[PDB]
Amino acid sequence: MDAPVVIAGAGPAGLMLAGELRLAGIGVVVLERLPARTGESRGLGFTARTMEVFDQRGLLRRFGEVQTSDQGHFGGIPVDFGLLDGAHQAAKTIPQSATEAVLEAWAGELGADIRRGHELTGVRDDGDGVAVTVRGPAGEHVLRAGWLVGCDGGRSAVRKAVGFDFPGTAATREMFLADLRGVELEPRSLPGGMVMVGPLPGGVTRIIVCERDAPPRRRTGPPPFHEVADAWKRITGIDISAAEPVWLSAFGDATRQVTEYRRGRVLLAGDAAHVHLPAGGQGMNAGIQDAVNLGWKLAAVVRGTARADLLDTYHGERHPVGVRLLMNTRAQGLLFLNGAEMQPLRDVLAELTGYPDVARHLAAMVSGLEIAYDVGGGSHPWLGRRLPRLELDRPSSTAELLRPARGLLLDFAGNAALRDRAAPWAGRIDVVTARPAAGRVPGATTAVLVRPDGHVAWAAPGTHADLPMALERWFGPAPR
Amino acid sequence: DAPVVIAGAGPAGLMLAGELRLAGIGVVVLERLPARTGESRGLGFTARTMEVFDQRGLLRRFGEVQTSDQGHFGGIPVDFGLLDGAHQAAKTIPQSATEAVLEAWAGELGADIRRGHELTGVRDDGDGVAVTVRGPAGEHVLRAGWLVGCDGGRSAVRKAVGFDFPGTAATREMFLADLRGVELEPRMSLPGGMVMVGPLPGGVTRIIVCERDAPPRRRTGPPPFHEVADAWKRITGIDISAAEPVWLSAFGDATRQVTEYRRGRVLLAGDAAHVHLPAGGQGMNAGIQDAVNLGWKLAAVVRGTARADLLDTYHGERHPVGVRLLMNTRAQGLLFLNGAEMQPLRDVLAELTGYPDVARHLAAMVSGLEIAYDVGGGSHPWLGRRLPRLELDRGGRPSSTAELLRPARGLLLDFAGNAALRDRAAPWAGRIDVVTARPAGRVPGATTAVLVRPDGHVAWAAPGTHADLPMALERWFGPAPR
Ligand SMILES: Cc1cc2nc3c(=O)[nH]c(=O)nc-3n(C[C@H](O)[C@H](O)[C@H](O)COP(=O)(O)OP(=O)(O)OC[C@H]3O[C@@H](n4cnc5c(N)ncnc54)[C@H](O)[C@@H]3O)c2cc1C
Ligand SMILES: Cc1cc2nc3c(=O)[nH]c(=O)nc-3n(C[C@H](O)[C@H](O)[C@H](O)COP(=O)(O)OP(=O)(O)OC[C@H]3O[C@@H](n4cnc5c(N)ncnc54)[C@H](O)[C@@H]3O)c2cc1C
Repeated sequence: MDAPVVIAGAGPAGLMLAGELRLAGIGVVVLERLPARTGESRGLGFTARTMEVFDQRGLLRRFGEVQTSDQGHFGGIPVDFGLLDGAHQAAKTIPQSATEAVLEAWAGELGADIRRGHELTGVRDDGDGVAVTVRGPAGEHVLRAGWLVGCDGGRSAVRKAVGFDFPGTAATREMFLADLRGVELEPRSLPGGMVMVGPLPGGVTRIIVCERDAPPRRRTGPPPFHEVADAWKRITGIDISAAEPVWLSAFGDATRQVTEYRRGRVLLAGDAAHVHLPAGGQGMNAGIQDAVNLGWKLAAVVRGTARADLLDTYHGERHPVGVRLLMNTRAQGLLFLNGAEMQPLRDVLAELTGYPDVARHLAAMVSGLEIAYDVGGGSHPWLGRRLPRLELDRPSSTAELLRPARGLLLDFAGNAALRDRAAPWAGRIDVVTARPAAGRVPGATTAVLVRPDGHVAWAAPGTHADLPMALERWFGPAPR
Repeated sequence: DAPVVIAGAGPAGLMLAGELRLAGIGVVVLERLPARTGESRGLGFTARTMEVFDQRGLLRRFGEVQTSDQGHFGGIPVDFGLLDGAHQAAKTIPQSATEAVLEAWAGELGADIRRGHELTGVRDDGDGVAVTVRGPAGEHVLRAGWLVGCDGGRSAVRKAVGFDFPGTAATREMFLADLRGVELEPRMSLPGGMVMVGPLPGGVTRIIVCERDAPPRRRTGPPPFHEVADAWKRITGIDISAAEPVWLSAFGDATRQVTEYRRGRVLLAGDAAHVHLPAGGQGMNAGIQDAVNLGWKLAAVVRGTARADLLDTYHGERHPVGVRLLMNTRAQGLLFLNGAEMQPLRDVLAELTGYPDVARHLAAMVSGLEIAYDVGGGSHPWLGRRLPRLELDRGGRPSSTAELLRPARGLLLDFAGNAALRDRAAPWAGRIDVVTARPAGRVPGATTAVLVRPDGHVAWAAPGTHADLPMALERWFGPAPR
């Protein structure tokens, strides 16, 4: 055994997963094909939920001051996100290159074995372990591990070598993205195609080129600038061929998702599990959020404290999130790429987005705060959902207590009787008697059991199963 | 020869002819077809269309009409009951029956309806119109003050005056088949295309075939049934080739609208003015409602009582409505025809329909109750909008605003028995009816009086209208020395 867990890929997903595992004292080897981070800006910022999970690991202070923005929108149609509490899109200026840099520094200091320059070329499941063929700076060797996780992007080697079913719709077009230095472009339903224009920090202009009736090309592959410039000039009639390319990329509208996130001792996360239209503002957030769901569960299984059905909750909870992720990205794409044939439907929708019922509903889709797992029956509003950041009188917060990434039993009523019911699971969770003071708290909530990912598994009152059942379910068997 | 000539005796033509006859305007209607073909086409009509029929006492010519709060937008079910009076009506009554009601009503009102007469040309003589028609005898020329084109989407009148007809061309072809002798279940998202199945009274089944990637075809005749059956089987897997076809037809999704509803002394109404994807449930309702807007205004012009800007309010009011019409049908059409590539958008919208704000909005678009004309400034809720039917205490007799609007003359409703404002409307006596009556209340706020156009829309109301009553009266019912 070279490590309990091997992760292929050091993007946002793999790096977050490595951090989540290391927090739980698990040994993890990360295989990254690239010798360094690309430094691609890609998307700017991340959703409210992603900001919340960073805060749960004390990673927010590492970005400096982030700027919130309730200026959200859906498929080009402007929507107010302030109508739903805390759904504000955030970090609108923080590029993925910076987020990757923060995460890789975080994983490394935690003891992640990040081996850059190593490419996964093969994998077989021994049933009781996984054999991983690797190509590194010396040559081709073989690592073996308890579990393999594929966080190796949309072209995932792991996915193909294990034989995951990857259904969906193929690409119907090609689009261009270009960050440009040296042109004055104004932030804009013309024929020939659609175009988006926006500014970036440091005098950089970001353009999106979606020409009408453009064919989907398999790329290696950064696009040649002149090909992007001619596509642009064909649509807008503005010559930009004398600009300076900061970064160019080509992408398709292909959307696919693995039928199962788990095959034996091999799991998938991020773009490896779900691929979709990159310019939709959800991908990185989905990969980081997949990693936070799986990390503490995979950790418990390795330690042997987990119940036999825990690891399967990764697929159980995250696959529906992925389905809804593809629906969201596909729907927004239609309102974006298609020309005037989609305009009447764009208009009808634009007439509905003023109604606060609609605004809140669309905001919850994008922010990712609508995410609600099935964790059992109960009338409590938090059950299966994220625990919102509460500030506790003890001077700590729920986000701060979740930094070690262990389960929390929060005791608000100072009840000695339920603290004794939790006794067998001592060492697996922390019992914290404190007073909520932030503090959106429903009805007469006296206690709440919080999963390491921040999701509420149980809550008094309003949960069918009682505390010992919820504890056994999410934190494993304990002789009683 | 004729004060007005209408080309076409479908819903738009017949309704307009009736609206003119009510005003005493002599009108000749030209219909190329010797007899009705018997196309059921659509079933039922919208709430607003029901309301305008009630305004002329035409509802009881159908029998009893059945309302339904079960609305739909692009297939997605919507509760129309959340908006008062927006219920779909007559869901069993075919357009052929509605046409038959309107023709008898026109004929009894004195309308000169000439079937077997096809319009072939028109020159606008600056102050008159010369119409060339080929009837039973042969070619002959009619001279008229006004020619209204209600001759359908392939309007000969539109093409002969040179209206601009901008829009989008057809992208596909689709079939309609009224069949007998097949047991077919109504569906509740296939590849190869989509399909609709619905029952029709008389054990007749109605199917819509929309095969994926079918090329648009311009054909004058009906499609052969073997072509509709082979498309159907390609999509569903069910063989219907042994069916008996009542009616077969083929349509495209071309949507165009004339830039101007009026060119000199030639006007357009119905599919002549705006064509779209027939699957939306709006066309006939829009055509009939165009005819109601134009009729009384054109009558005022013929009688020389109209203000010089009244006739242009036909284009002014009905063109934007026609734009909404193309948006509505096209948006809905996308939620029907496109296969699994539209499904994510269908799903999202389906989640929103449950919100009463949304349901009410879509219900207004489809029912026609959203229609609001710019008639002037004011904070009064009814201003420029349709006057809802109000039960009234007429002296000591029960009445209704619908009943009062039957003669198709303007109304000044006095709720508070005020004879001061009853003298402000004195000059326009013989043009409107001043009615002192008491409504239920249903009236918004402290409404004391309301001026109603012959088409049912409120032109002025006290309080909450910037203009004065004499100003509003001059604007809609003509100049009067004072
Ligand atoms: C132009 C653009 C704009 C975007 N904007 C946004 C946005 O605003 N918001 C948002 O949430 N998302 C956005 N995204 C999507 C986001 O960038 C990706 O979804 C995110 O990177 C996915 O994380 P990942 O770790 O799973 O995949 P990856 O980032 O691709 O990480 C995969 C890593 O694994 C490595 N790898 C691949 N194969 C192997 C192998 N065989 N062996 C070893 N290593 C391997 C790769 O080198 C790579 O570094 C955008 C994407 C694009 C292209
Ligand atoms: C399959 C189908 C289903 C539909 N379902 C619905 C529905 O559920 N609800 C709804 O509101 N609408 C529906 N519609 C639309 C509705 O049928 C039309 O919009 C409606 O007929 C428009 O009325 P119109 O008078 O302007 O046109 P038309 O009904 O077509 O009348 C035009 C008349 O002018 C005559 N004409 C043509 N050329 C000449 C000429 N040169 N000289 C003299 N006369 C001429 C024609 O013979 C015809 O009688 C449907 C349409 C189709 C095709």
